[PDB]
Amino acid sequence: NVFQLIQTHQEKAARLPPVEEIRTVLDQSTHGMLSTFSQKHGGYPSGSVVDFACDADGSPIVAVSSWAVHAKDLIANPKCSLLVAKDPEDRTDLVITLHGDSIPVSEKDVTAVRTAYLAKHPGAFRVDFGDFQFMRIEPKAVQYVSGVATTLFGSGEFSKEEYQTAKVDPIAQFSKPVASHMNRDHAEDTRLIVQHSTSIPVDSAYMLDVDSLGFNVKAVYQGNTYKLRIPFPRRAEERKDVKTLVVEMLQAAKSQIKENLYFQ
Amino acid sequence: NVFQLIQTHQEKAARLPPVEEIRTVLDQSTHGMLSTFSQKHGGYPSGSVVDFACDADGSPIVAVSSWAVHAKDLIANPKCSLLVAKDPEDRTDLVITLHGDSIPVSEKDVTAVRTAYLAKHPGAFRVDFGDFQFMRIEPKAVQYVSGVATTLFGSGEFSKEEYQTAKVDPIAQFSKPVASHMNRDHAEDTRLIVQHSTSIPVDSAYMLDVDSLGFNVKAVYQGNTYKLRIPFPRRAEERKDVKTLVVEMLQAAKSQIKENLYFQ
Ligand code: NI
Ligand code: NI
Ligand code: NI
Ligand code: NI
Repeated sequence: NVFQLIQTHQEKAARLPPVEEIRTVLDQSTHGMLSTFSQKHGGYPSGSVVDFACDADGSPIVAVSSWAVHAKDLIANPKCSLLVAKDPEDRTDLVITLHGDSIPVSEKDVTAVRTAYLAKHPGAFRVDFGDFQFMRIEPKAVQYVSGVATTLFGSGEFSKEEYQTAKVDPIAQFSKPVASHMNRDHAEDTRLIVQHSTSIPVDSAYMLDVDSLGFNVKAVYQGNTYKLRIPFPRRAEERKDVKTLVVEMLQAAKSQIKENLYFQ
Repeated sequence: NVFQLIQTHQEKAARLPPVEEIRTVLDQSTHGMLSTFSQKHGGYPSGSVVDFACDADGSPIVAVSSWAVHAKDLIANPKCSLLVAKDPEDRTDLVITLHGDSIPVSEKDVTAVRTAYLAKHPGAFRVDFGDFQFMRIEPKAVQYVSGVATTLFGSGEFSKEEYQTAKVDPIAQFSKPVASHMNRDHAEDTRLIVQHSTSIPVDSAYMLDVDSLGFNVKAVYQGNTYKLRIPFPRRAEERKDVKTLVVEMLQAAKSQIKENLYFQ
């Protein structure tokens, strides 16, 4: 395993600041693991898998059925936690915990909240949203742990005010269409860019997520899978800048290969 | 989507009884989401991702660090829940919740428990297991919900005694080597078997898990991904019977294709 050899470079690779990384990942996430605690449940705290959509302040909105085992606890027992694992398998990868208080969405805000929720679960309400109670989890504390995004600096916490005032990275929303496209039509271009960036001649590089400062890949080299941070040459300021920076990176990789051949 | 068309057949497909399915899935699982509750944490219940290994009675053994944010709660606050999602993404797939009480593993049992834990996380103790406290989660209740394995009958619960007296399916332990092999060397054979079994001419079928009564696939047909239950012609009684039954299924698929061609 040669990840240990580029540990230092990977540590230095341009990334969002932690609070913006946590704000962005939560904003882009659609499901997580809710921990609740109710009277009438033997004194056992409970876990459930829930869908949610962050509102503009980063408060998860959950559509809670009174029939949903454990998740129904939110109705009446406001204190909860929501756990979001950027990649559920990878135990070195970023895990975010939000402690907060579930607040019913007031009649006035239902339409505005229902709209916002559908802009992350397109294909809900297929029967009826009248079968559910919209709850907003107002955060009290946001904690994270990581061995991939960062190990030494891979733990931290934020107040409600720090989290709420953090900006969602405006490029991150284009992750699935950009990655989709690269991985379908340009997989060998991602491979060449990753080799140039990291100096590991990877078998393959599958693009995972993008932000204004670069993109993350899952790469394979000699049997082993590596999560790698691939920084852009400079910050992307608009959606169009992502293609420009990817092409520039590919041209720089190809230039390096040609010059090396000139020098034998 | 043509899954709705084979709903009835898929409901009837031979499967383990629910308590044996839950006992087996938990026995074969290596990580889950722990819900804990501590004093000195604002009255917020907390979630964490933990590794575990079920003991022979099906009690999850967890190696708990006093430094692990939230999971350290187990040390001192025995009442917890462990959530295991057979496939974390798929919100129709089986989700198991165990409510139980964390009990420290006595000095006497440490070696016997440490051994048992390593037989599910081979490559722990790489530094030291002296850095951790082994806790056993004694179950009080085991609950499940499913939309794949079963929807109408896709919810239930078991007592400690019902869960503990259930048998782990003895073929399930061979899931990863059998699936590995089929998916690497015999993927088109899995495809043909799935088409014969379900009458959907699937693009591909990736074998997921096996038990004494059959195997589960993730299949693709015209853009859409389907989880399908593929029952054996009869129960497998030993590891060797799995290859025999798979070959028999492939021969039956090929015979059906030939006879159809004889009849034009
Ligand atoms: Ni319960
Ligand atoms: Ni293109
Ligand atoms: Ni906390
Ligand atoms: Ni073979």
